[PDB]
Amino acid sequence: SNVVFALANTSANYRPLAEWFSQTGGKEKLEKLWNDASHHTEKKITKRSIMYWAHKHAPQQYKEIVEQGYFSILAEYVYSYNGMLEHYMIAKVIYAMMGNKFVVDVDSNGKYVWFEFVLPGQPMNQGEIWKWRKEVNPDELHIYISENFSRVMDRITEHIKYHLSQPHESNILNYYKKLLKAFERSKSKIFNDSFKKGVIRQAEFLFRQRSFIQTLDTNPHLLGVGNGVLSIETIPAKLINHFHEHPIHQYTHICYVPFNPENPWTKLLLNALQDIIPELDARLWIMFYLSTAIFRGLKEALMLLWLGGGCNGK
Amino acid sequence: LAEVQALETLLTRELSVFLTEPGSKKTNIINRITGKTYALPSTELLRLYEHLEQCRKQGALMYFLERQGTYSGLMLDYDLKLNTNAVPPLEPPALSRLCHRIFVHIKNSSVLPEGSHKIHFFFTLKPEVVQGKYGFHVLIPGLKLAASTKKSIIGSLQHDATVQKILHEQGVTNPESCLDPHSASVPSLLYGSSKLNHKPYQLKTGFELVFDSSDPDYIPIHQIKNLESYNLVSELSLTNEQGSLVRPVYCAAMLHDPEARYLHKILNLLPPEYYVEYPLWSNVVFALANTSANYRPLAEWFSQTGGKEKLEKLWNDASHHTEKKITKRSIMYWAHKHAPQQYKEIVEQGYFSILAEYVYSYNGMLEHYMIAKVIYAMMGNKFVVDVDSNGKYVWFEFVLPGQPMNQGEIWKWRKEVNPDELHIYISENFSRVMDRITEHIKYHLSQPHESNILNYYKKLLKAFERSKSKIFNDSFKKGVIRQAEFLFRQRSFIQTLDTNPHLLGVGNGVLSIETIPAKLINHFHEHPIHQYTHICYVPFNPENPWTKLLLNALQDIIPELDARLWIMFYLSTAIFRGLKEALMLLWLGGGCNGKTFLMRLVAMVLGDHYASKLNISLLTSCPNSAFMRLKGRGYGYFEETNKSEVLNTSRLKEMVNTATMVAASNYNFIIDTTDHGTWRRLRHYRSKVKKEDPRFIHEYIMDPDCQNAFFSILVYFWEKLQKEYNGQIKKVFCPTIESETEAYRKSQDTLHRFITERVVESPSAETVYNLSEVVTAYAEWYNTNINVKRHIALELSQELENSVLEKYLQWSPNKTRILKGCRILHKFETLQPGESYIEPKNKWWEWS
Repeated sequence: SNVVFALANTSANYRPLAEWFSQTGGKEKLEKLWNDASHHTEKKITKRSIMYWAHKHAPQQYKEIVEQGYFSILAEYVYSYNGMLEHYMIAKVIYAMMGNKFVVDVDSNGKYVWFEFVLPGQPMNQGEIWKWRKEVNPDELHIYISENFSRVMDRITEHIKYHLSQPHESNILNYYKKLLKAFERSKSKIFNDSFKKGVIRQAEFLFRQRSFIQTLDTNPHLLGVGNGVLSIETIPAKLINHFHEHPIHQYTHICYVPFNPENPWTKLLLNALQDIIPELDARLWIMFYLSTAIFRGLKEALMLLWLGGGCNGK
Repeated sequence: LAEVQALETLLTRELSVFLTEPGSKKTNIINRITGKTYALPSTELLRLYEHLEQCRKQGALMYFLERQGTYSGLMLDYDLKLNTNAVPPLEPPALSRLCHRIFVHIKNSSVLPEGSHKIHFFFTLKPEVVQGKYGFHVLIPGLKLAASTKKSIIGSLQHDATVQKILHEQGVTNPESCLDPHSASVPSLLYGSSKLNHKPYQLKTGFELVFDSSDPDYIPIHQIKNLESYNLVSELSLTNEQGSLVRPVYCAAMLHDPEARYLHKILNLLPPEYYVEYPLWSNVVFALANTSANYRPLAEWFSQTGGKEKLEKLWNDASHHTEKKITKRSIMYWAHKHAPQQYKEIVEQGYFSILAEYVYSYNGMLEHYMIAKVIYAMMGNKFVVDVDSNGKYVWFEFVLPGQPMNQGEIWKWRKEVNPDELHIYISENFSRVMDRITEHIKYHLSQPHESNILNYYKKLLKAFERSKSKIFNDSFKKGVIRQAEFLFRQRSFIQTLDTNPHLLGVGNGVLSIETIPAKLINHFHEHPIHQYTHICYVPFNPENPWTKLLLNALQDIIPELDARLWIMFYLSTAIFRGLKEALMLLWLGGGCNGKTFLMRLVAMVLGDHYASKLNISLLTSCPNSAFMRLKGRGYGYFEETNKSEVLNTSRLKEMVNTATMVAASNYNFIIDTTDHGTWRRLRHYRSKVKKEDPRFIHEYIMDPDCQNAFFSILVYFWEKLQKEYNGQIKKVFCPTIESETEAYRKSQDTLHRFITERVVESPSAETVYNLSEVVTAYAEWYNTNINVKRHIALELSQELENSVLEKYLQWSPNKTRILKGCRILHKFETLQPGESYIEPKNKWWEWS
């Protein structure tokens, strides 16, 4: 089901559905046909789910096809227009490059704020590990335009130099020579500050989400913990420790939940918070109400008063 | 152009003195472009011909006709249907034989003079075949013939077997019926002239025929060799007698003014399938009423199943124009659905034509305004701008289903700080038109042209390829957006945004309650609205489980007399945004009743355009924020349970006089003291019950389907109100509300108590009750009934005048406020004779 709501944004999704799920076994999708054309739903996961479902199960072929598509987009953009490259096509290749790492949205004052997804191999603050962080300027994107885009620029240059040393007539040789000269002139522009600022302000229209600010932490069943994302939708804790489409921003640096242990510290806490108060039939409603503080809203409307004791566990 | 300027000066300064009246017989020259008719003497005809000839040699647009009158040269108009779309060869031998046959008929008319005479034949040809349709004119301008003789010669020529053969061998499929039998009488185009659309027929070949009466079998026909040496407008003219080549031989006796711009509407106006119009005849004409010359498009549009001037209605005898209705953007919506492919073809052709004219005007350099002009031609029907409050040019974008939503702004304009979709469209889809222009230029490169033409096209191609990558520049695109901020102006979009009260925004689209039933506009529209509700999602008006349980748990849980429906009717018209009744509901009663369900549900199903949380300090504490929160809204409420018995004035005179105010407070009478004048516009109701039903106040209020069903039944009750009793003032009387109202009214609301109780309406009784007598009676009743306090007679008289007794108060010529048709009750006094005090078996939601 997850793949078909992920590519339900495709207008003709039935053809990829029959292409991928009629696969050993399969047996014509076991004769379900999307469970006889199941009804769509609300804003579920997107193509970033299939984007993420590679890169750790078959990373080599996935990396090869993404590099080939990268080179294909850049080759189309340097072949339609002779040698010069400018802001929007660099922005387009950048959006193809990290469409699953950066978003941008307008929040209050008409300005565009960038949100960056973080990875373990990145300088975080304490606990933003799989959550969107707010950047006043996308510093990582500027760095990636300056350094990592130069690899694809050198790939384009190597392809041009390979096409130059081929046996055809001198007119195509002269066309490739002037194409190489103009592309070499336009190659150093990706290191320019004004060019990179233009590329960023052009990609602000490409990384746009427009459902990000107003749906940021409206989901009450999600917690930003130091290990990542804690989901309490299921009966056990989920502890999302990978890429996800849950668009939360705020976090907690100390939660770090490794499920429920039975080590010395949790046993000490269990012996400390109770067994000092004489409770009747294991009376535990007090800390039971001290739970459900991980729920955001839309709950019961009780209030607890604990004005009792001088030097207690108050 | 110089020669056009010269012709303009000749016509206006000099030949104006020869202007003829419409239908004048003296007319010899007609300028169908200026609509002017002239009788030019031979001297001034020649001067005209010199100017027209100079204009012809420079390819200038001319539409001059000469009138043949009763005695002039012969013209033959051939309208050919061809085998193919190839220009027929029409080489000299075929045309030579045509001349001979034409001459045989002239000779057979018996009108030729004796002796030796030259007559010249000229063949002018339609420049191209269009759908197998082709044409030529045969001009014999020098051979001066009677109109009757021309008609006779034309009659004979139609039946000529040799002519039919020649035409057949040229590929003509209508050789029997291609010669216009009115060739003798029609006004004849001057050489170089033609319907501005038609490219002027071109002179291919001319022939000199010599006839000699003494030697009738010798009829030499030879091509004329030095045609270019002569003034061809002059020589080819049927009415000219002062040609150099053509010497007379005397025989015996409008375009709907497109101005190269308005062709777009007539191209997109023919292949709509709106040929039958029961309401659409007014619709299209009010759509294109923005054009002052709309009569010609109206006449062109009507002429397509018959109608006969719509049974001689003639726009209902020239119907005038009114306030601004739907606009030009509707006709592209009236296209693109009946026939989308031809609409897309002509629209892309228009885009390519605009960009090609801008490229060819300024060779390769594309600047901001040309890009903005093509962009405005691209989505003039999707983006608007305005200068709303601070001088900023805010943008509004129309949305379509194939688009990233917000949640439910699906057919309404959304405010955009930057036109992100326009920024995408400038680089992505406009590059397709860039490739179209480059492929057109490269197609023109692969043509057998001369060297300088190829050099000009090569430098144009290199300049355009240099300028093609500029559409991806962020600075250039920012300048293009800033330039298009002037083309995309609307001048009234912000001012008229939510002004329409008969129209609302819903999750499905736009709900129109202008008509008796709900419309639910779920397509393109010209209504300029921005505010929306994200949880209405109007599901028409069904009978499913959710609406059934809503109707079951909504009514028949509160008591009513004869199924009183006033509470839902006043809870209806909250979807009305202005100009409603000035009432104010008092639902102060109950603590565990359906108030927190029903009133908060009316609040919740509706959205930002009205959801009012005015608190007690905003209604009782001593236009900053009083009804600024009610500005442009249609629902207000004051849900309060914090006790705080407070004042019952300083606001409600202007708070009710777009409101539908509902006041919810504690069961006890919190707000109590008000006088008359703003007294009848307050209705009180108390919930009798509080099954308690605690489940419905928590979880099904937030259920989207329950809110959809509740909006559906609110629309149902609005429709019922405008069907049965249009207006809350003349609503069918219900004794519960009025009594509960009077209950509060009597309950310390006002002196009402004495006003109608101690004071009795005894018409017959002619007892005189002075104002001071009423004041003393009020003092005695208050002292013996409620409490002891000193009284001031003046203010009591002022309060008594403003009370309900203004009906019994008369400003007679005696000029007094005494009573004449009422009676009073003293202590232990009762009513006297002649004195008066002052369920369907089916469901409840059906018609009553």
